[PDB]
Amino acid sequence: ALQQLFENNVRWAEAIKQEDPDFFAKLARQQTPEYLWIGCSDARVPANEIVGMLPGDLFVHRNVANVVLHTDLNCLSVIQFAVDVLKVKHILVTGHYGCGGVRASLHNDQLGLIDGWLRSIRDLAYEYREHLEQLPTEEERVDRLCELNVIQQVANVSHTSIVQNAWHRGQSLSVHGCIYGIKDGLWKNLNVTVSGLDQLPPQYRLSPL
Ligand SMILES: [Zn+2]
Repeated sequence: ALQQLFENNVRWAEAIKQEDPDFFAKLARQQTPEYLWIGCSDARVPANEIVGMLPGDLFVHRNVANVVLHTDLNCLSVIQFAVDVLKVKHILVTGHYGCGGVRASLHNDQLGLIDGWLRSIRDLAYEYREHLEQLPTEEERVDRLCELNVIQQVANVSHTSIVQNAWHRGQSLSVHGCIYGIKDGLWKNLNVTVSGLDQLPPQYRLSPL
């Protein structure tokens, strides 16, 4: 039944209105998050809770294994809305350890549609086959690939014309790579932050319009 969810909602809404009766009314007027979160759909990685944000703070995209593709208008439209319309200052690319999407990309079972979605991670596993091979346990290979994935996705976001054109017009915008431990609740910085055009390889730089 959906009863408990409806009941949780009515209790939550009422609790907030008791502490601040204008809470939702004020929020509903203007959307002004400083952050966009790009993360995995995994139920164990809820964005707001992990970084203690409130409704209104965090624009969110979640997909399988937090993949960013330059032909995917789903993720790209979230980025473009965030960057062009909301003018978020930060894009938080957050992958996590023990990601099943990353895991699936390391094995050879077919999962259907998802197989094509995860292609780019599978590409990552192949380019780093040497590195990954020198790690003993599958858990280690998976977790390293989770990190490699995040670092790659940070690159992918920063290479978009969406993000470059924000920089061209002097908009302040940083793309961060973080990784969440589902084993310990800790959200960790991979320290791969990109905040300007000068940090991009020449081959990915696009001229202003
Ligand atoms: Zn995941």
